[PDB]
Amino acid sequence: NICEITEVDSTLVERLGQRLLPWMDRLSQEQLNPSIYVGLRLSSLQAGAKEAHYLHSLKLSYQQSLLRPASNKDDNDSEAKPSMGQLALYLLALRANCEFIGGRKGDRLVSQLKRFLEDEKRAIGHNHQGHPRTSYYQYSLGILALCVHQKRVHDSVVGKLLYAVEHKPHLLQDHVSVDTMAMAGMAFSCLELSNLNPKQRNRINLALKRVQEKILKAQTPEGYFGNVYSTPLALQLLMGSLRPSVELGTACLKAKAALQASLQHKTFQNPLMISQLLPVLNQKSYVDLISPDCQAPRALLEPALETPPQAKVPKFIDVLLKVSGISPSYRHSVSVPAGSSLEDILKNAQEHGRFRFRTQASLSGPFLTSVLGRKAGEREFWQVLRDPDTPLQQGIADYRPKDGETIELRLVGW
Ligand code: B12
Ligand SMILES: [Cl-]
Repeated sequence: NICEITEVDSTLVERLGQRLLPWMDRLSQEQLNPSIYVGLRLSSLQAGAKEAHYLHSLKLSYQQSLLRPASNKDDNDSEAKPSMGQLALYLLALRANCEFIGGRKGDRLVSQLKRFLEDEKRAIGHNHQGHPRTSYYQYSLGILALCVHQKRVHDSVVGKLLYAVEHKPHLLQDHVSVDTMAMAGMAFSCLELSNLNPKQRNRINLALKRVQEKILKAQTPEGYFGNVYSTPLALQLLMGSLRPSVELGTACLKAKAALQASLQHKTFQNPLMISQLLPVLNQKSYVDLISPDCQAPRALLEPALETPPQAKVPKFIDVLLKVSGISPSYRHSVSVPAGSSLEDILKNAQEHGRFRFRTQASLSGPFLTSVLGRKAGEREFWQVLRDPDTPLQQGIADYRPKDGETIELRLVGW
């Protein structure tokens, strides 16, 4: 397929996999990541005996956290439960090991996911006013995860996603847009291939064409679909063909070229990003989880085991931190070694000054939730920008500021 990546340098692929490798040893509840496991299984690489151990740890964690103790011992909280979107990714990890969800525990998890989607459908409502409590991204992911296990949702559930894709100047905010379209597209694709909602067949077919149209519309002059980090998900979808056009073929050539050029510059550091990219580089997508091949050999991944000693005096950078959207504005000047993350900078400011911040765990790493005591509310988030007004494309743990940058933390409501 013209949208498939064929010409990748194997040593670049190995380098990407090597970044995932140490995560295979990070087995705590808040570090376990079903997306990383899926990513490796659909790649051309393997982390040996570490993989099965990782999946056993996922099985233990998700099952014990999400299932039972009915009369919960004086708390109603303490454990750090995975979310329902995270449960969907867990269902994808099972498929990646060529398993179907089964037994009583399995049926219980399936019910919890179906209930999540039903609660989301009702939050949307009558089709008009109402957003999901989470996102259309997670809604799409839930449908897809049930679908690859051959579990059906009601026509009305699929209907809310179809409507969201269909109706006018579209619902989707710019940040989520390409990624959500790609994930919606993959759900539709699974539903079409599996014939789970036959009464919606034609509507699903048309929505698939519409998703492709919107993704192409979002191609940047560089050739990314949306941005570099949404390009792997979009290519996961577009490799699934359907409607081959010359416009699509041309778009895909530009996108693969842009993605390849970006890989030459160590662009992908975030494990979750790598996990979405590795399948594309092996001509696979989440839709392949309908009938996975666990018999196909993968190349063994070994660590670097070297680590570069300069024995030097490092270059320093001067950065200005700024906080806006709260009543008294805050600014902080720090000088740090070149290569320090924004997270390091925030920790430095908290240590050597009156800055304070809090994060919560996510599959993408530390998510910024509070700044100077102000926790982000219900439909609010702490947006991270390079001044002026340019939202960053990496989170706090991965963004490495350059000399003389002013970074802004802005409480916004989207
Ligand atoms: C929906 C979404 C959001 C929502 C999430 C809130 C909501 N109502 O759900 C909002 C709008 C708040 C958001 C914010 C941001 N996002 Co966002 N987001 C997504 C999206 C579309 C889906 C995430 C999801 O639900 N995944 C599934 C569930 C099961 O996973 P999860 O880990 O449990 O989900 C949580 C995290 O993803 C977290 N989150 C969302 N975005 C980001 C980004 C980072 C870096 C981290 C650590 C966490 C995080 O919110 C989710 C819980 O609500 C992804 C797309 C993708 N390809 O993954 C982008 C994506 C993860 N976001 C991205 C970015 C860059 C950001 C921001 C840094 C943008 C900015 N400059 O402020 C901020 C985060 C800043 C912060 N406060 O730490 C990038 C990350 C790229 C990279 N190199 O890692 C992605 C890949 C999109 C893209 N193509 O650029 N995001
Ligand atoms: Cl990254």
